[PDB]
Amino acid sequence: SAPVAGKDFEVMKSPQPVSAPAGKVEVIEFFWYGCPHCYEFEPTIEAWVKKQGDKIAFKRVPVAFRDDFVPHSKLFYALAALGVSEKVTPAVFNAIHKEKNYLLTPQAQADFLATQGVDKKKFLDAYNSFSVQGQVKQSAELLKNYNIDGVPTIVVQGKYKTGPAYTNSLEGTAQVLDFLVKQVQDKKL
Repeated sequence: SAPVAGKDFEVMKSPQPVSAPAGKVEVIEFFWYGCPHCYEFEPTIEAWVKKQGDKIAFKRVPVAFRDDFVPHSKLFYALAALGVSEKVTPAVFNAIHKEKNYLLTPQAQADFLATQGVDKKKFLDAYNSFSVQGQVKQSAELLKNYNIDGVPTIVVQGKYKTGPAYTNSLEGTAQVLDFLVKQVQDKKL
């Protein structure tokens, strides 16, 4: 059955500006390294994004629901600043969820990433950079702008939100996302 508006996805009363160009559908994944659903969803969203390719503009935004997890948002943007996000991120998820290493401090992050081939000094310089600080503050602003209260949350074209909170299953989130993107492409949404 086709997804329904209000149950399987939410039409934001205040849509946000989309960064994707014309011809591409913007897809934003609000996630948290420590959220088990986000870890469980990673392979699904990765494959789906790669399959879509030039049809979408995918980005992730880290979420720090409490102050304790701001270091995870700094980690996200620090890995991006170093250009090693795609490579070491699976090890980051594994460290948090399977090795009981929650990577909650810059030092623990640096040590672990050192075991993954990342120079401690370069990573810490990125972690404490003003640019990463600004990106983290911006990610909090976006959490507010999109009215995100849970993760993982998928936002399509800055207007339609979905996720396991709406679909009760990660597969359901994927199916709704694919539907939403295709609806936007056909100009039906």
